[PDB]
Amino acid sequence: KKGFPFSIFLLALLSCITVPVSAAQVK
Repeated sequence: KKGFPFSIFLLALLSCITVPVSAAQVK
């Protein structure tokens, strides 16, 4: 389908906000 590529920024942003989550579970 041809629309808007916004999910790429959501997934890219999700990868940035999911880096410190591992450190939150180990502490």
